[PDB]
This record gives sequence, C-alpha cells and structure tokens, in this order.
Amino acid sequence: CKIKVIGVGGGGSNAVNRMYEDGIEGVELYAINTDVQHLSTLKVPNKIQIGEKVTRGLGAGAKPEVGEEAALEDIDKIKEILRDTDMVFISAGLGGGTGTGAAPVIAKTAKEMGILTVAVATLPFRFEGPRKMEKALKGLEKLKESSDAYIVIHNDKIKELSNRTLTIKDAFKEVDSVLSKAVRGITSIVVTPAVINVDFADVRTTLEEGGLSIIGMGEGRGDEKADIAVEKAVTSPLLEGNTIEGARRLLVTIWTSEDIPYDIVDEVMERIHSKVHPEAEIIFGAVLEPQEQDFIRVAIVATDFPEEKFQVGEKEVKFKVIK
Ligand SMILES: Nc1nc2c(ncn2[C@@H]2O[C@H](COP(=O)(O)OP(=O)(O)O)[C@@H](O)[C@H]2O)c(=O)[nH]1
Repeated sequence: CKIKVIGVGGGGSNAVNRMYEDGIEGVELYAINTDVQHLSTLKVPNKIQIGEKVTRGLGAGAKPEVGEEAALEDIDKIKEILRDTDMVFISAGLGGGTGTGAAPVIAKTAKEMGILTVAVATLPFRFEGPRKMEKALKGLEKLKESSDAYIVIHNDKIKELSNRTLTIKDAFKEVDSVLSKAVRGITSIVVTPAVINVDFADVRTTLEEGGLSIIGMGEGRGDEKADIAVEKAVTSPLLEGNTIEGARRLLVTIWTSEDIPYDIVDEVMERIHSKVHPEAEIIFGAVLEPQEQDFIRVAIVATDFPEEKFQVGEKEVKFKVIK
C-alpha cells in the first residue's frame, strides 16, 4: 500500500526530517513550505514550494491566511503529489502561518481524493505565548473539517515526559522524536515486514472519520513489562481533557525488542481491553525496536470519542460544530 507523509511548514518539515533520519521505511516523504530557504536545509527527499506568487519564497510571516492562499494557488502541485496514495499523514506545527493555513487545504484535497487522511498536529509550548495558541486552535478547527482523524499533541505534555531541556533546539528535538515515533508506529506495522502486521484495510476502518485523536505511549521493561507499559500509555496522553478509556476505536502498536516473543501481545491486549472502553474496537500490530533489550513500548492512538473536546492548560476547548 502507498503511504505518504507530508510535513507542512517549518515545524512539520522538521518532524518529517526526523522521521527520515529515524529510518522510516516503505513510505514516501515530502516537505511543503512557503519558506524556500528552510526547504533547502532539509534531508527529506521530496521538497515542494507553495505560494511563490504571494510570498516570493520568503515564508508566510506567521499568517495562516497566507499559508491558506499559498496552498490554494498551488493546489495543482498538491494534487500531483497525492496521486496514487492510500494514506497520507499531514504533519504540521499549528500556530505559525504555513502549517496552520495550508494544512487544512492539503488535508481537504487528500480526503476528497478518498485518501485516508490523518493530520498529526501539534499545539505550541507555553513559552511560545498566548497568540500562537489562539492561532493554533483556530487552525485546528479548520483542519478537523478536512481530516479523517486528527491526532492532536500538546507540546507542553511532551515536555513533561522527558528530561528538562536547556535550548529551544532540544525542546523541539524531543517533539520531533515523539511525532516520529507516533507516525513510524503506524506505518511500520502496515508497510514493513513487522512482528505482527495489520492490514491497511484495518487501519482505514479504525481511523476513517475518527475525528479527534489522542496518543499515549508507555515503556515497560523486565518481568511485568505488559502491565507497566499499558498503564503508562493509558495514563500519559499527549493531550489532556479526554481520557483514552473513552475512545470507541483504537490503534495500538507494540514495539518489541528482538528478545521478546510476539505473544507478549496477548497480555498487552488483555490489559488494554480491561483499561479502556468495553465496546472499543481495537486493532494492534507489533514491530521491532532495534538497540533495545527486554523491552516493549505500547503506543495507543485513540479516536472516535463521544465528544471532540479537550483541554490545553486551563482552557477547555470545544469547536462550533462536529461534522
Ligand atoms: N516538531 C517541531 N515543531 C516545531 C519546530 N519548530 C517550531 N515548531 C512548532 O511549529 C509551530 C509553527 O511554527 P512553524 O512550523 O515554524 O511555522 P510555519 O512555518 O509558518 O508553519 C510552532 O509554534 C512550534 O510549536 C520543530 O523544529 N519541530
């Protein structure tokens, strides 16, 4: 099956760049930007400019309306890259211009072509200020209209799960790491020879029209690794305000070190089912984690929530109308 990952804007491009560096296989990678200089810095195989006319290649100046116009003017370029595609991940850092503005356009284009359309969207760190968060949430409201499922990851939650960072560079490197794990978790159980593969048809039934999606990951080592990893994953969502135990459809990836047999999946899936919604439809795959030993990582993508709401800091977020 044909999977593409498209980074939109600087943050999205950087995340996809990390996925390339992390060795994502069996998928085609693209970076789309209005900022031609940023594109020039990337290792991503396919670099695509949008908005030459309106931006002259100098970026969107953090204005979502400009990112939107860039994508609309060059919608032919976007359609071209989307031809012959089963699934696309649209990776964007919400809160800037290009990602915020163009991501909904690209997502809509893909979804109208019948491609399974999964946005992977971040909300900014608190250190980025109130205005970037406002812009992000406004853009998210458009992106949700355009997507099958939209995975929303709040950068402040990421911050919590790793070591204190001392440079903005390192803060974002951890964001890239997490996004890369989230996406590679899904692609690798479909398009590589995995420990337990899942059919693309199952990924589609799990995520199609899923809406708001929330990820949680947890590592387990040693004798009780299953219980430990599942507990950590269910209790560590990357977005507050909608517990994973409420989702009606879930996609679980169990990363295993080479020394762990596949039947660890038995205990994992028992534990997940005990913790989450009794009626949840859950698909799961398993894939090797290199350089690890006596190790699993349970990565849970939860979707199809009763209410498409969430919390960021002290703000409870609800959108105007859920399709
Ligand atoms: N994952 C990741 N996110 C980033 C990075 N740099 C910035 N961001 C996030 O992306 C959001 C938008 O910034 P950016 O993508 O540069 O703006 P755009 O190019 O106009 O879309 C920011 O508010 C950050 O939260 C990065 O290197 N990696």
